[PDB]
Amino acid sequence: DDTSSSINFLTRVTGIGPSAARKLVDEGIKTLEDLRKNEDKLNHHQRIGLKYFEDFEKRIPREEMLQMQDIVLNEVKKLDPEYIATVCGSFRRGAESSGDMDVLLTHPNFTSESSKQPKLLHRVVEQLQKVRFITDTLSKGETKFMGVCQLPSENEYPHRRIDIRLIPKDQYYCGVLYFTGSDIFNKNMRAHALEKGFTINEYTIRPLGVTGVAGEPLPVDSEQDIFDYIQWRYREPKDRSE
Repeated sequence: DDTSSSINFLTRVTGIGPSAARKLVDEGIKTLEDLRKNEDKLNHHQRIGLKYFEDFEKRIPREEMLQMQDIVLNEVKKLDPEYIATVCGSFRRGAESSGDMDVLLTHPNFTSESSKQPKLLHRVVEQLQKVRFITDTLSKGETKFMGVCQLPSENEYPHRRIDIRLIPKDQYYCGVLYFTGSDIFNKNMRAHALEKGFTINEYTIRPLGVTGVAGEPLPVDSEQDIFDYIQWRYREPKDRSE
């Protein structure tokens, strides 16, 4: 229906999922003039999404990502040069434009054994907000932050989505690799490993055993190591299309 048409639209709102879009249509909330008017029935996230509906439909150009990643790397370095920050996504692969920013972050103090340190992530969010790069928050957990940022003007940029994830240092590389993609690439490399007697997921790489259902993480200090384990020439992110 021209109304099903409505759920389609809604769901284009960050924060607004289906079940969630369904109901607002029962409340008779379809256009977003509807929504604007009715902030009271939306959560913080949905509201933020609504707030930058437009801006969020815009794609990010490399030049912008470049600058964005520098603010981010620069600032985290100031807090503690021992922090490792990596901007992933197609961007890392050379992409000419992007849809949002995905920052993977880590620290040697934080390992999968530790597993418990929000301040580690909060400290940086805070610093980014203080710099005024991060302008809003959608949601913010102990290990993941979803928000909005904006390059500063001097005279305007649209608001963009940014995500910061804090991963244990011991799973960081698998993670970066993983979030680096592409999808196919990932698929192709998992396939191979397997052929090599290993199973790789976004956090680990473990040797298989007989019967299959086997494991025990091998240490990884770099992306290179994963490729060594299955003995593949290392592929620079740029050669990661498939």
